[PDB]
Formats: sequence, structure tokens, C-alpha cells
Amino acid sequence: KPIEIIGAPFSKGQPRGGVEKGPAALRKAGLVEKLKETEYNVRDHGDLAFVDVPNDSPFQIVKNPRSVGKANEQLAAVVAETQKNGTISVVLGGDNSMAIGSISGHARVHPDLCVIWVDAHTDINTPLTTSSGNLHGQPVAFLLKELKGKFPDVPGFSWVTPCISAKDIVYIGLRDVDPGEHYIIKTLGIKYFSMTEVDKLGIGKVMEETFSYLLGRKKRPIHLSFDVDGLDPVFTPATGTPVVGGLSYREGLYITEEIYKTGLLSGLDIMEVNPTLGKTPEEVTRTVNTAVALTLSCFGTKREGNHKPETDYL
Amino acid sequence: KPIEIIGAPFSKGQPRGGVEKGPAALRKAGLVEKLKETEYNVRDHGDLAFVDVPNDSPFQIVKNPRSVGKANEQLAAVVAETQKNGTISVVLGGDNSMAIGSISGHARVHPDLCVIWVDAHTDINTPLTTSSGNLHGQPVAFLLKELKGKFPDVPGFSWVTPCISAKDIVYIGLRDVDPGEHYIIKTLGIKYFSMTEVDKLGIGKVMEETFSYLLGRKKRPIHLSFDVDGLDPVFTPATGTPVVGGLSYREGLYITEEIYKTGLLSGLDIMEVNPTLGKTPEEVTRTVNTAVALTLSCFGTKREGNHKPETDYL
Amino acid sequence: KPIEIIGAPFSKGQPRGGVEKGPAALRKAGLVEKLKETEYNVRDHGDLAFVDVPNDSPFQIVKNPRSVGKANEQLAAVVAETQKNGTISVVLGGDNSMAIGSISGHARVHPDLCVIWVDAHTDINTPLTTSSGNLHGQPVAFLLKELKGKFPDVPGFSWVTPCISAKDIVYIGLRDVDPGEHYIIKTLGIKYFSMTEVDKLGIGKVMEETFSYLLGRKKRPIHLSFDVDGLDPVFTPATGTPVVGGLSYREGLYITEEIYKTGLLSGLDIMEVNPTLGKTPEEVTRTVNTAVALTLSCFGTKREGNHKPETDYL
Ligand SMILES: [Mn+2]
Ligand SMILES: [Mn+2]
Ligand SMILES: [Mn+2]
Repeated sequence: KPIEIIGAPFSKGQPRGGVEKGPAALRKAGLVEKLKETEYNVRDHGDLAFVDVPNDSPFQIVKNPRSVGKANEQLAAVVAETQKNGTISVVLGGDNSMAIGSISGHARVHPDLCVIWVDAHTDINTPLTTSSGNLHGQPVAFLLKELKGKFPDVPGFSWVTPCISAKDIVYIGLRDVDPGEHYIIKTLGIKYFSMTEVDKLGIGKVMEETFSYLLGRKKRPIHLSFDVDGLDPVFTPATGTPVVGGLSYREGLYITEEIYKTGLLSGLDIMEVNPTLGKTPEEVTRTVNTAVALTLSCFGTKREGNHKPETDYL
Repeated sequence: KPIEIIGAPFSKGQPRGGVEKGPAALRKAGLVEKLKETEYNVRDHGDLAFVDVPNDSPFQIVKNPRSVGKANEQLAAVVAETQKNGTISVVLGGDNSMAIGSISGHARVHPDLCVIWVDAHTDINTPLTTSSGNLHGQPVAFLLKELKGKFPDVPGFSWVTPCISAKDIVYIGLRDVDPGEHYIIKTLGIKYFSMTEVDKLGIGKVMEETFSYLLGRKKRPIHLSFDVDGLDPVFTPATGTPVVGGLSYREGLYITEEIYKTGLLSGLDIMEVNPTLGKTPEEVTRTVNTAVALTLSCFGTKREGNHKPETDYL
Repeated sequence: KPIEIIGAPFSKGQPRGGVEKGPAALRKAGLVEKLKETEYNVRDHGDLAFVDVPNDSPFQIVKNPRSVGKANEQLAAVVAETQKNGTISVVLGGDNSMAIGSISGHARVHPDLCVIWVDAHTDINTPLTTSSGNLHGQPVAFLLKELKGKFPDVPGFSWVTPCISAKDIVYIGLRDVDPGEHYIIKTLGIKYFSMTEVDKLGIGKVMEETFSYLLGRKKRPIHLSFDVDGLDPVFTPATGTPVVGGLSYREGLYITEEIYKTGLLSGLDIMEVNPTLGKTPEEVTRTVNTAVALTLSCFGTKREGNHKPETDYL
């Protein structure tokens, strides 16, 4: 199956900028080139051009509503289009807000998808529960069917229609959840593996169960949304909300490695890589590089080594 | 149950000072404030005033006997008093020597308690086996019943009466044990989980077994003595005896998270945080902060998130 | 059984030097002294004197053929000699090329030995598959019977005779394998435990299976070839090819600890410690020290503590 890289240089989902430079940093680290060398066809769609909506008045507490909604609508169109053509979409964020566009668009072509959310956060706050109107913490609230009508309509999101139910999303790496968000995941009965579960079961058992839970009765498309802050700050320091005690570089690669095994990866999001937040040039280099590794792992690169079939090396 | 923070700014249990500043650093990092925000009532008893015993002649090899004995006696009184009033005591050390006072005072009210000792060391040297008279390495030797009369009487400890048996203490994180101490833990048949066992079983199984061993037949009060050096020096660098290959920040939090689960925590010691040993300001900040996290974890803070009951967030 | 330390200050197996200083650094860190304090007799054979072969023309792509061959031949003689006298050989490299000499010499006396290869690389490239003639990446290619005659004769290795079969070597910590090398280990059906397997099973299960696979039917001599780059660069930074996501200090000691348990250790190689590659003096100190720890672990030092038998400490 061919791959379609799509850049989403957007940051209105959070206060300070920097995230819009994410895709540039990743491309500059030779993401696309390195991708080409695998058993997958690669096409770089380029970066979407986002327009700043004038006089974007804060909807109550929610900030930059119309811009984020506009951007997400434009993305969902592009995503759905490539998906329609039978390609796997790889979105380079950008902040978590863009996960609305990515998942939606993906759903229009594959309504039976499942989402595996690797993040240190749940990002399931609604316009009513947000302690800050920052939309990077609400993407999942806009997608859940069970949350339809549980919060007022936000200017710019009229086009969005809840495309997934609680029984279709699995969180991995949770370690910074708000009281409201915890009430939500508990009440709705969502399957999650926070750091304590990973500690208790080991990354192996976690993946073993997320799969039997999601791909139990019927094998369906997997949409992996990967927030770089799911790994410990010692690995991915250049992000907006780093939290200590995260997943290790090894754990991060084991996850993507098992995702490739299933052969059901349909959509991938590499979000939150903010190049201006790195304390030193090395910190940024470390962050960008680890993101690249995670992506390559998703598409065949294994740590035991690779090699072309039918070719004799001896 | 209410909480009673007690400061033990003592350091005579080891050569160089710095440890007496531990409680100041912890309070200064907002320990008490952060504690207040949980489902527990918090009362800060302040710092005990320790008097330096004049002409404290070294008892053979043991150094500062009368001072440490005096201090520990005073502490045990205070601990026992608060315990008597039905509160959970949280002692802020101070060096490991203060563990005598804390556990004793705790025992007077709850003689059926069990001690879980998270440390990189056993600290079970007796006056006869100590390679240095430093009392921070002998606390457990003064509490064990099976060691009663195995060593001469030390000036200042006449008030002490062995309160626990080998069958009531579990060590976690051992990785720097003296030949003598190893002979003692082996001969006495004490249950311990050194680093190799943690590697072999995983922190999960470790906790699972410490519990069935201790809380097997009857559920009793748990006294947690936590030496900051139980975690790797990359996490808690500001301490007297850091040893490489220790418990991770995640393993450290998993332990305390399981302790809270039992709902049997009755006494807690946060020892050995030495602010002057940090190579850089950041190193100290890291050490103090991780201690705070461990304490909050003991009292309800979970990594999956929290939230008040009866409150509707939607 | 007595121990015989043998120094192999050689570096012609790779481009830049530094590796020849490894044995000096290790001795200087008190390796031999610390060894003496265990339940093993220690004899330091000193460092072999290697002669530089004049006009060593590059055999096609392979560089420094006659020198490495000469060096390895001389080493094999010394190894075999001490082995012959019933002693355990401990070689201090030096780059991985010297693994040919060590293993061969060892086999002449114990032809039924098994090789446990802890490394981040397979080092199984043949003169035909090497992307660089550097011989530190080909040691295992010269020892495998299944690769006999699969590549031309290299000047200087006429004395070598394949001494092990694919069913006798187990790799641990693989994470930087060339396509050719992966074709080779796959086609030949070699047992390996790359980082993904370590992540999936835990170091415990890894050792549990390497043993039943190797020491299944008959207990035979174990030859442990330990490349310092098998551990994460945060532990052993001074080496030629560090790779992120390696084994931890704990995992490294757990392995050596289980090796001692079997009581079948017959030969040990501590390779690749390059003192000039350390970014700071501390980085070198860290590297050197961790190697020393690994060695001591192999010979009885346990993290739970040790103590002499028949001696009463109470
Ligand atoms: Mn996040
Ligand atoms: Mn300690
Ligand atoms: Mn290597």
C-alpha cells in the first residue's frame, strides 16, 4: 500500500507557537528520504496552507474556535481524499487539535476504524471541562459518539460528526489526567493503559491486550495517533507538556513494531514536536530523530534487522 | 484518617552534614500545601528541636551515641503521641538513624505493624559489625528481637526495646550490602527483594508477594520507611550514598501506589534527602521533587488521574 | 578454578584507534585488585606484544588483513595454553576482531563450547558483505562452520578453522544489523534475542531460554563475548559504535549474574572500551567502571551481597 505524507503546520490548539515548525524539522531530518528506502511507496503531499480566521472571538472559554475548526475541516478533506485512493496517510503535526481532522477524514473512508492513542494525556476535555480554552486538550471530546450533545456547539466545528464510540479507542501512556477527564474515561468505560498498568504488565502484555480488545472479533483499520510526549522527557524534551515517568525509547519502538506486525495500520499521526522548546540544539535533534525512528518502525524497520526478499547475499 | 507531618532535622547518624536541611527543602518545595489538596486532613507539627549532647564520647567505634539516642527517644515520644490520637505520621528526615525513633513510637500504639524498607542498603549493621561507627547503617539492628543481646548496650539507647521480628520486615531495592549484613539477613531468614529479584520478577510481582507474605493471614498496619537512595542516582542524586542500578521513578511510584491501595499505611519516613550534596541546583530540585511525588502517591495521587466523588464534571 | 587475565591491546579491526588503550584503563580502574578479593585465584598474564605487519595491502575491501590475522593467531595460542592448564581466560580488548583468537584458542581445548554474544551488533559480515573492510564486524563470519568456503581466503587467516555451528551461538541485545547480516542469521537459523525480544519477554525469560536452548541436553562450557556497546550509551558512552535503546546497567548485571549461577563460565571477553572516545573524563570513568562491574559479577559478586563461608559474623 502506498504512503501519503501530509504536513499540518498548525499551532492554534495551544498558547505559544513552535509546533507549526514540526513538519519542517521532521522533513529536514530526512524523514521522507528514509521512508523511501523501505518496502513502501512514498508521496509527500506537502504542507497544507492554513488561513487565519479574522476576529476569532473566544467562544466562552475556548480559544481560536473558528481557526482550529477551519483547519481541521480542510485537513479532513485531504485525508479522506488520499484514503479514498487507497493510500495510508501520515500526518505531521502540529498540535493534538489536528487529530480531529485526521481521524474524521480517515473515518469517512473507513468507518470501522479503531484509535490507539499514545500520549501522556487523555485530551478528552470538553469546552465545559477545559481549565483553559486550549483546543489541543479536547480532540477526543469532539469525536466520541457518547459525548454528542453533552456540550454546546462551538463556532467552526459544525461539520464534525462523532465518528467513534468508547468501545473503539485505547489509551497508552497516560500520566497527566484532569479530574474531569478522569470522570469522563471512567464513566464512559474506556480502555486505557496508564503508566501503572505498563509497569504492572510490561509493554508486551499491554499490546497483547489492546489488540485482543480492539481486533478481537473482527480485524479492522487501526489509526495510530502518536503524541511525542508519550515518551519520557529524556527522549522527547522538545514538546509543550512533558511529564516525567514516560514510556522509554524501547517501549515506544516496541509499540510501533507490533502495530506493523498486524498489517492493519491505516493512518498515523506524529504530533507535538516543537523545535523551539528544546533547551539546546541537541535536545531538538534528539526529539526530531526519535519521531523519525517511530515512523520508520511503523513501516517495516525492525530492530533485529531487515533485508530484501528474493535477494541472495551469500 | 488525618495526617501529621513531623520534621526530624537530624544528621548525627553520619559524618558530613546536609541531611538536617532535608525537611526545609521538602517543605519549601510545597509538600504540605500539595498534601492539603488531597482527600486527607493535614497538620504540620513543625520541626523537633534537637539538643547536642556535650562531650559525646565515641562508644568504642560507634560515633555520637548519646545524641542519636536522645534524638530518637524524643522522636518516638512525639510519633507515639500522634499515633495515639489516631493520625498517620509522616516523618521528614534526616538520616536513617531516625528510623529507630519513628518505628518505635509507631509500635507503642500498633505493636502488630510490619515494616517495608525501600533502600539500596539493609542498614542492619550492629555496633560490632559496623566498619564505621556511623549510626545511619544500624537502625534495623536496634529494632530486631532476634538481635537482642547480640551486641553490647550503647549509651543513649537504654530506652529502646526490640519491637519487630525478622518475619515482619521486607527489604526492597537492595544493592549495597556489607558481608556482615548479608550474613545477618541470611542467618535470620529475612524476606528481601534486591535488584536482581526486581529484574527477574518485575516490580509488579515484587509488590504482589511482599503483600501476601506480610498481609497474608492478618491485615495489619504498614510502616513504610523510604530511603531516597532506593531510586537510581539519575533520579535522586542528592543523598549520602548513591548506588547505580537502582529503582526507576516509575517503579518508585508503583510501590507507593500499591501501598495506598491496601489502605493500611500508618507511618511514612522520607529520609536521606541531602540538599548540599547536589552537584547543581537542578540536581537538588530533581531529588526534592521526586520525594514529594512519592509522598503524594502514598496519599491518593494516581498516575491515571484523580477526581472528587459526588461531583459531576459534565 | 583459577582466572588468567590476558590483555589484547589491538585496534586494527576498525578505522580510528583508542581501543588498544582499553586494557590499560581497565587495569588502572583496579580490575585485577578487585578480582583478587573474590573466591577466585587471579593471575595477570600481562599485555601481548603485537607486531605491525609491513605493507599490509588491503585484501580487496578488507583492511589490515595480515596484522589482524597475525594478532589473532598469537592470541589463540596464549588462550589455548592457559585453557590447557585448566584456567578461565579473561581477555581485555581491543576491538571485536580479537574475538576470533579468543574463541578459537578456547575451542582447541573445549570443542563443545557455546558462545553467548552480548552486543548491539551481530558482527557476522563476510569479506564479501562488509560495507567497509573493517574486520571488527566479521569475527563471527570466520568461526561459523556453515560459512566455510562462502567467501575467499583472506591473507593471514590460513590458520583459522571454523569451530562453531549456528546451533551453538546466541546473540543478545541486537539493534544495529546490516541487511546482509540479517540475511545470514535468518538463513542459517541462528537463535538471537534482539531488543524487541528483550522488551517482550524481559531479561529474565531471555536468559531462561538462552540456557535451555544451549545447555538443553548436555551442560557444556560457556564462552561469553561481551561487547560494551551492548548496553545503552548512557552507561557505556566510550565505544566505537554506540546505539540508543540498549540494555540497561541492571539488565547487563542480571545476565552476568545468571552466567555465574550456571558455574559453566569458561572464557570471557570484555571488548570495545575505547577511552579516547569519551566526551568528558566522567564518561570514560563511567564506561570503564561498568565494565569492571560486569566482570566482577561474572565471578561471584551478587547485588544481594556476599560473605565468606564458615565465617561467623555475629
Ligand atoms: Mn499530550
Ligand atoms: Mn540507603
Ligand atoms: Mn558492537
